[PDB]
Amino acid sequence: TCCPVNWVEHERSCYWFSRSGKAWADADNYCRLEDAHLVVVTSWEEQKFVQHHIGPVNTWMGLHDQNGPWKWVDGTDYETGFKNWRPEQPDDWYGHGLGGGEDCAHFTDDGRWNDDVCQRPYRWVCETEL
Ligand SMILES: O=c1[nH]cnc2c1ncn2[C@@H]1O[C@H](COP(=O)(O)O)[C@@H](O)[C@H]1O
Ligand SMILES: [Ca+2]
Ligand SMILES: [Ca+2]
Ligand SMILES: [Ca+2]
Repeated sequence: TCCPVNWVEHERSCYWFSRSGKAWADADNYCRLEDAHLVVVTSWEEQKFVQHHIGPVNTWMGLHDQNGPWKWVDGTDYETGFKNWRPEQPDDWYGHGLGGGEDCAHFTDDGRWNDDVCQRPYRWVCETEL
């Protein structure tokens, strides 16, 4: 009863799943304007719940290394926290030829994470805490 309309409640958090794509910085701005942040996944249980609602689609999360080390957007510690990288990721790939490596994390079609080019338009998930 405390999540906004069209948001999904799960373990004291509210989630909004986009049905359109945006570059990471744009999806980040979108979530912030809803008094929310790009989804911060801290457990296997929260990972399975997000997977259920996104399906087999590349989807941005609130994890990036644009300024150096890996950081979650709300300040949640990366080093000591949950990780679900696909084997061989993050790899900071430059071979896409678009400039730079790969600095934004997204869920891949099977749920496991990948670092990709932040400019790519992907769907995204916003999260707010109750
Ligand atoms: O041609 C390639 N060479 C090396 N790695 C690649 C190549 N294409 C894609 N990748 C890797 O695969 C990731 C994309 O994962 P996907 O979007 O699930 O296919 C990229 O971010 C790179 O890590
Ligand atoms: Ca969370
Ligand atoms: Ca990087
Ligand atoms: Ca990658």
